[PDB]
Amino acid sequence: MFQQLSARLQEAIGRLRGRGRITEEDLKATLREIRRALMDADVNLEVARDFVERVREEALGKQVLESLTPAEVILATVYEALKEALGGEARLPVLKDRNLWFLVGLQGSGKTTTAAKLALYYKGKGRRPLLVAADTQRPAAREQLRLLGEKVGVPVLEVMDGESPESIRRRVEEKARLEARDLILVDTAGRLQIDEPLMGELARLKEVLGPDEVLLVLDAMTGQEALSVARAFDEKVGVTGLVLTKLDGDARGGAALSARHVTGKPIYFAGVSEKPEGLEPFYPERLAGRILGMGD
Ligand SMILES: [Cl-]
Ligand SMILES: [Cl-]
Ligand SMILES: [Mn+2]
Repeated sequence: MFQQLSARLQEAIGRLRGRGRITEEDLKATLREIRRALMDADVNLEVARDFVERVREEALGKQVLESLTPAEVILATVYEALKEALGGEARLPVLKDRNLWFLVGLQGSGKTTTAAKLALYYKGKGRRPLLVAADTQRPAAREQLRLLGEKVGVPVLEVMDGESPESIRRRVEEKARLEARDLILVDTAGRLQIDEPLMGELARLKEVLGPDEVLLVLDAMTGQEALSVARAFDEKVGVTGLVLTKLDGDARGGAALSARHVTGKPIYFAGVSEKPEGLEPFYPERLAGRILGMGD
């Protein structure tokens, strides 16, 4: 993702090289070019205007009009604004002695494989995770998680067809006690579309299990729809953080750049490949650098 935006931002910066000091009108032209690059990447007008305004303020504060290398000043201020847009500092869910987290999202989001990859990540960090396959309607969805848990070496409790939330809670508590589990990852039902009956189920399960995090998994390649999905889950269930999958796919890029501003939720993890280790903690500064051609 973000190949076109990357090329357009780098080109806007590059057009400032080899010209000496620039004028106020030159600076305004570059700012318009940056806003256009963002909007072509499907960033909305409000988000893009705010971004450019931050670039303008910071560049003026760094003396851009007096610099012999204004391209470098713009590079630095775009880098900071991108790093800010994407979340600022890297963030992860808080671990306490015991933890129960939901994963929520649509079928095509990579939610179930994300649950397994998260479990593997945390097992490698010394946690003792339990996966819970919580689709009370679809046995195949539960079996998919069983098999992935087997592959990553993490136990899986599967709910029963039509099992009540209270029964799920009892069985999860029992297994977690017998197996000394300290991180419970509940993979909730995935559907192709949002559904009143489904949202009512997720909200009820949340009341009964009391998760401390609700992680919404979104396929980043779905564009502005991902922010609409995020709004629906946050309104009907309540979300604490995001996981963006398929960030390596061919797509424009603005969900990720538009998420802090629009949703107020941190992006915790990024899916950057299909390998079992392809899910990594999200680092806003490293994505910002890579968009601008810096680093790896
Ligand atoms: Cl479906
Ligand atoms: Cl999605
Ligand atoms: Mn209720």
